[PDB]
Amino acid sequence: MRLDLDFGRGLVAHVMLDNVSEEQYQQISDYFVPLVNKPKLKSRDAIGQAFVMATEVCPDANPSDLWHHVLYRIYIREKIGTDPSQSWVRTSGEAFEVALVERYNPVLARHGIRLTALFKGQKGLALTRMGVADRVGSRKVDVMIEKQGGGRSPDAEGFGVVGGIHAKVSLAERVSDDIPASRIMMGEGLLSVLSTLDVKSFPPPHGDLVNRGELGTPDRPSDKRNYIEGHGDFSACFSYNLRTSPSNATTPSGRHIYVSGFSGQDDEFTDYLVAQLA
Amino acid sequence: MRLDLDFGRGLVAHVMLDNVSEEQYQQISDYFVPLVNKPKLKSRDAIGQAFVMATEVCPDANPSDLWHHVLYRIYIREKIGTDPSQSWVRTSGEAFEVALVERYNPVLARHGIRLTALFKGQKGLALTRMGVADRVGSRKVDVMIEKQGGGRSPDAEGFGVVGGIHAKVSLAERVSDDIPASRIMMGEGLLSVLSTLDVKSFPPPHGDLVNRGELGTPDRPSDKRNYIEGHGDFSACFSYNLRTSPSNATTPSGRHIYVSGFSGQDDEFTDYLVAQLA
DNA sequence: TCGACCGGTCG
DNA sequence: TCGACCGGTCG
Repeated sequence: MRLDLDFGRGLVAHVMLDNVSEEQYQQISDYFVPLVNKPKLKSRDAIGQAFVMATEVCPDANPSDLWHHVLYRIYIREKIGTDPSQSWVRTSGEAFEVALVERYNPVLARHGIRLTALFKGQKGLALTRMGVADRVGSRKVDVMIEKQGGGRSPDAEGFGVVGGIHAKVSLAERVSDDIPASRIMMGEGLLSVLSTLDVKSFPPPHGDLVNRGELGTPDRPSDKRNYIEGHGDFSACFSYNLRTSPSNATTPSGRHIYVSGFSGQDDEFTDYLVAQLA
Repeated sequence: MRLDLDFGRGLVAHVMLDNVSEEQYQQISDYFVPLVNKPKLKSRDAIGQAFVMATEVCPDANPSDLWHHVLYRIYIREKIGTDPSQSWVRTSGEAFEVALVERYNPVLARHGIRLTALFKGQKGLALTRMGVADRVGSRKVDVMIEKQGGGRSPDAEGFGVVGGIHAKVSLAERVSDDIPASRIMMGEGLLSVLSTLDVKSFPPPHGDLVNRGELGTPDRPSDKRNYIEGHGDFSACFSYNLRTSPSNATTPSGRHIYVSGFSGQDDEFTDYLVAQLA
């Protein structure tokens, strides 16, 4: 569909939403809008739940576009009683973690693998079990990966730590922060995964609102892409922006950027975890 | 004076702005407002120069409060044709660099010391002369420090690099971005100074707008104070928030947080550079 | 250009 | 809690 946007009159623009019909957009909006200001529903849950829903409604759409052009722009328009943009910052980062855990845990459960979002209070013990407590940048690990009957420092249910996920909606941040603790974890035989929506579009005046992300190409890498393909500073990177350029069949480091949708069951991400941990 | 802050939509809040009169406030406003949208004037220069002006008009006022409760607020109200908050993000960081250089270079010149803000196009050579180019994270340094007849790789006038400043209006967890660069610099025998306005106030409904900063106290440290006093991640820290608690006489790392006003001639910062570089 | 600045939020 | 998320901007 053609999505029409108003940025504060008379600045108006439009952008194409591939594989999203008007009715499908309406469907997603009808689900999401009531949740945005629902009392006692954390917006990380509202957004996370709506993203899982939206990618099921539009399994052929660019998931990053659903996040950026649909959920983001609707949230900004609809959020009440608090600054929409800064609310979005605070709630959407954790929302992505929520969506990851919700989307993947039922598929991973069959394999004894479990993701846990390290919200306030969960991180310290997790980082300790990961062997990177009080290491600079370790706080950038957002989701713990555990496997029953394996891993470091198993809990009472037998789940031990086998990796961590650095979850980032977008990549403007200093990702070099992440590297030392990531390398330490990789050295311990733990998975260190960068999971991202790779969101970035440039708005009017002179931007065309196409959500191309920030990872460049193998032929012309951004510094971020160099971290993965060149330096090998993560075990793998998964981007849910269909416009993200995937790695070549081979990379200098052997580490790859993988690109995928967010709908369905077993995907490149689940099969990656399962194969790594089997 | 009592400041009246327009939070929009008929919402008003108040905060006390010590050692600023209504008349001094108007003087600052009269200088700064016409600069906010002035053609051909970068806002980093508008804000930077207005800060130097404001601290000279109100030398007993809390510099951090002048930045946060006056310049920020006026900028947000007055900026035309572009999102005020995001414009402020993009321009105010560089503005603090501008202000540091403007305020300190006259006094430092008497001792053959010179600051230079590392704006676009300048960083590559500066890092090379520092001996830290192409190291992971080393780009996160803002203002270089040079000494005539000292330092490394002297320029045409004999000024060699002796260190750098990590300049931050506010710390949040963004100061963690500076830690790997800082450790690398100190490892190469360079001065690595954290200079900050230590801005943080909690606006209603989240607090009382008092700009207490994010460094806690020696008895009750924030994680940021631990970076400095515990881990020794910087050569020294200089805060221009009069509410920042200075370090005790001794710290575990031997590194200290110093606190001062901004306007003046010689101060703890210049004394520090002169002593370190003599 | 397009990399990287900051702060209200809310848990 | 007091930590720390993200994106329009602009040089």
